[PDB]
Amino acid sequence: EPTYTLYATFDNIGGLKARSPVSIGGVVVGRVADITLDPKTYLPRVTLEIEQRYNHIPDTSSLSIRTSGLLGEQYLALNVGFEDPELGTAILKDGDTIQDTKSAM
Amino acid sequence: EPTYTLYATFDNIGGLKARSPVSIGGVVVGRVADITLDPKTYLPRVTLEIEQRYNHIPDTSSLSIRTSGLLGEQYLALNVGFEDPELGTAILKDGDTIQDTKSAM
Amino acid sequence: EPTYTLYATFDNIGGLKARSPVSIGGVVVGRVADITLDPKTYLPRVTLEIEQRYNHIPDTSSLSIRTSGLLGEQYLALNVGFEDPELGTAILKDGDTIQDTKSAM
Amino acid sequence: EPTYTLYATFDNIGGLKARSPVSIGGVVVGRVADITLDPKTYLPRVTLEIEQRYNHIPDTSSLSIRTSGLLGEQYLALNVGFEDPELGTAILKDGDTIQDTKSAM
Amino acid sequence: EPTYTLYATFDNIGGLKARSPVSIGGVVVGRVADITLDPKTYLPRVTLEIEQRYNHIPDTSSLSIRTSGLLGEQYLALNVGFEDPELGTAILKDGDTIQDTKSAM
Amino acid sequence: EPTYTLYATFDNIGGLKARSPVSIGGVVVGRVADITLDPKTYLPRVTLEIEQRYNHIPDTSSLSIRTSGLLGEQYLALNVGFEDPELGTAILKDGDTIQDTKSAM
Repeated sequence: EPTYTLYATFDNIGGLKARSPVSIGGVVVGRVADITLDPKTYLPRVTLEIEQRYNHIPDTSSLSIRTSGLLGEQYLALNVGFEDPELGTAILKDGDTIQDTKSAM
Repeated sequence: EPTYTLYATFDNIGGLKARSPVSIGGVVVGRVADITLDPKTYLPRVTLEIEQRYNHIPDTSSLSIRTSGLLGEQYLALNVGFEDPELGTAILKDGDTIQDTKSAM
Repeated sequence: EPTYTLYATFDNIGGLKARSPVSIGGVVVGRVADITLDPKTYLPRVTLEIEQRYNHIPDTSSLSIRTSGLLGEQYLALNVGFEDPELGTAILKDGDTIQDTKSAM
Repeated sequence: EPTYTLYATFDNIGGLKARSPVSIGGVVVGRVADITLDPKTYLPRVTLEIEQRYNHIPDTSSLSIRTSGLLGEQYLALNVGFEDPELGTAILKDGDTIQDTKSAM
Repeated sequence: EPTYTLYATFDNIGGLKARSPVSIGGVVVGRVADITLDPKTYLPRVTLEIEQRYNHIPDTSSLSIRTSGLLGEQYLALNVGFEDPELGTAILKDGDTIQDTKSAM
Repeated sequence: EPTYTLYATFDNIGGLKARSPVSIGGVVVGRVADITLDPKTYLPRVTLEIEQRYNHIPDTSSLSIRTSGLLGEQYLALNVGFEDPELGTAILKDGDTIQDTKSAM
């Protein structure tokens, strides 16, 4: 499965770990590859590997830390954004950063 | 049990998976066969297998994602729709799509 | 241990199953024998087996789907009805239907 | 341990069973000896065995079905009543009935 | 650990038992040794064993029955009382009673 | 893996114990080394061991007792404080005390 890399900074990653799934409408599209806490900014940075066939995600898209049911595992929900194509059509590409992140409750 | 195939699009399938039950007032009438995320719409599409003896379901029928108790598994609740007697018998058959769906939580 | 059979329609049986107990004020008096979908109404049809020593239950009696504590098993509570004696001797017998039912919400 | 017998009728005994404890301020003083559903009145009747040393319980005392924590066992809580001794000092004795009972929620 | 003995009367001890912990802000400082129901008052009396190194507890101190999380065990929370510096050092010793108690839930 | 030690006072440590993790935005940076009762205040005194690579934490930083999901483990969230740089270089070192703490309620 070919993949591309995205990065995202959160204030709080909760119980998120390496190989946590990334999902759109509940379907897994990717994985967390790495979590490192930046020693300078003390903000956790997440590296994701997204399957190449999910390739048209607007850069206004957001990432959320969520839980499966009441007592299941943490995952990242990627919320596919809107961008008016009449005003430029910025798409997340290999090596891009998702700016809009929502941390563990 | 011989089965027929129905399709349904949701915004979010939650923790629904292959072999999740489909029920009418809590009685199992079929199974989720397959879940795929369409790369064109980024909306999940579900393939269901419904037992052929439940073969007079009106096309007005709807599907809901629900949970068993507070803690338990996700399933699809099929809500049997109104059939106008004045204008004949518009019935789900192998390969039809249920238009009316409601997503997780 | 001789039993008589009664029938009941629910909108929704929740997690009720074959061999779920039937109780009067919390004492087991019977079992669910069978659950199917009625092909005419697509409503769940429950078959119950009641011990023959509990044989003077008024047909005004009702059934409720209930749960043991929080997160325990589903069961049927049979609520023994009031009978106006000036219309009396209206008693549930083998094959009768309990009209007044309350489903799982 | 010498015991005396008390009886109590409830509308609903919930998950109460033979050998369920009877307690005052959470300390076990007794046991359920028997539960029978009266085939005439369809009200559950409980027979208790109370340790003889707990012998001065006013007959205005009440019995409650309660649960240990959120998900533990059912028990009977005996709430020790008031009786003005200047107006007669009726005490529960061997073979007496507790009139004031509170059923499972 | 050498211990000293304290007593305490509650209305209701809930699911407290022998070996239930006694704590100060969540740190274990002793154990429940014994629970007896006094047949004269029908109020539970608790015998506690407190570690001798916690030996300057003011007699104004109170005890609470509490639960660990939503699901877990009952324990006694000892709330360290105010000591008036103007009127000397009124301190719990072996065999003393804590007057100020608060019962289950 | 070299660590430095910090100290912290709580009113109530809940179910926090030795080896409970310390986290910054959900990433483990350390461990609780020890919990005792301070003999002077009878308040819980917590010893923490933080990995030496996380060595520029402002002393305005706070600690909170938190739980993983609903009914999971207690841990300490270290909240990295704002520092007015015109009073800067006020940095937590081996042996320092975190003043700003939030207990289990």
